[PDB]
Amino acid sequence: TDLPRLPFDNPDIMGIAPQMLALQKEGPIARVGTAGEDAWLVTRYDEVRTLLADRRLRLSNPNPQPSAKSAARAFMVALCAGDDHETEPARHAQMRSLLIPRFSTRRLRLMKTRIEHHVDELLDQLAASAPPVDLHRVLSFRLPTMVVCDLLGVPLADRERFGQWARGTFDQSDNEHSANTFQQVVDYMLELVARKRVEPGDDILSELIAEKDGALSDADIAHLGNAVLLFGYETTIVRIDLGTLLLLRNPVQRAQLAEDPGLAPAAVEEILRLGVGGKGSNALIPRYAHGDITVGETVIRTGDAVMLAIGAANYDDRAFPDGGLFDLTRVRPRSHLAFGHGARHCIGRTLARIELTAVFERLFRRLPDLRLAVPEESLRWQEHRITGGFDEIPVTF
Ligand code: HEM
Ligand SMILES: CC1(C)C[C@H]2C=C(C(=O)O)[C@@H]3COC(=O)[C@]4(CO4)[C@]23C1
Repeated sequence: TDLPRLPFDNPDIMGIAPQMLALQKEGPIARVGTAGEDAWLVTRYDEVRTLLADRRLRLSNPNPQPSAKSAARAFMVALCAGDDHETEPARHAQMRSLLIPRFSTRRLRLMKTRIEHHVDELLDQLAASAPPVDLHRVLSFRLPTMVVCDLLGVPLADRERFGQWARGTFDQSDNEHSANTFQQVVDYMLELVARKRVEPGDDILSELIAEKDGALSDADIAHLGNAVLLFGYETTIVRIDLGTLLLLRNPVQRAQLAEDPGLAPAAVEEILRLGVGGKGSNALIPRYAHGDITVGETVIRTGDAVMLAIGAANYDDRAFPDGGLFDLTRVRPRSHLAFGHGARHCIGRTLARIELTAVFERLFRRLPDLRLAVPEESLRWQEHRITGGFDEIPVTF
């Protein structure tokens, strides 16, 4: 008997930690230690998907004496309207009601066109530079920040101002830096709201200002803009990096995609399913039980913490034959869990898919000899950030 402790070591730079796969082989649910409270860890696809759809399991903490959290985690939960268990139902319902129509088919069609042209231009710059080049800085970082500038209706140079604010806000290692960064996000968004009130455009805050005949306060609208800014680019950057690394590891699939860019949607779904970095602490969706829930032969009690391992579930052989293999020829693959499921299903997931498809339609056709210029083992996943990620991806081509 040895209680497992999150996070688990991963000897590889990607994939699932061996001890989490070991727990998965034993059963769907295990009690584990963490850096804070003990929690139930759920690692199999069926059970993770069932529990993400169970409304007894919520982001908000119902406990009378809640455990302490990093400033990074507190900001994240607040931005998700989960900081008060008594008001989370109405506040989270309103959050989703106000954000979902900001990603209409009209907006996504226009943005798809601009995204495709932007990747062409980014790759043209990449192709003309002398290697070695940091693919993360010149491609992975630039497309999603471009997209967020578009959603917010601000000049593209603004991304040089806000480009590290998701990383700083979600720095679990430095509470002072987290709060100082979040204050900069807040000041920026409040400036942005005040400008949009006299100079609206075709963008998200303008639409929120017009909403319900202007019934929302500037703080309400800035709060929603902060969620788009801090959730809307950093995780996409990370997926472009992991997708590139994954395709570099599988030359046969890479060659298939270069030959037929019609495989890019299939490649994108495989990248999302398998794209897990380092110790993979960001591939856990945290919850608290607001009522008792049975999972197999285990009772989750009201108040317990639960870690739903979407990364481990996406590797589950029970749901994906040869779950550890990158295969863009899978016939009717199950829907992966990388955008979550149920009440808090990723609001940006169709836009994120459009970005990832535009990149991987083009990347290896435009740069056929692209490859890492450093060993994989030199690539360092940033464990202290909620959103993880690599800081650089040196390439040659
Ligand atoms: C590939 C990139 C992305 C990934 C892997 C991702 C992943 C996720 C996941 C797993 C959740 C569920 C959180 C939970 O269940 O507690 C979530 C929620 C969310 N995502 Fe995404 N996301 C991505 C891109 C985006 C983009 C581009 C946007 C907007 C522009 C966005 C906006 C949101 C918001 C607002 C939520 C909160 C939903 C809620 O709590 O109701 N995300 N995302
Ligand atoms: C709102 C989020 C940014 C989306 C989710 C994806 C993430 C990621 O890919 O890094 C974040 C990691 O931390 C979490 O709690 C998550 C898993 O829910 C995320 C919160």
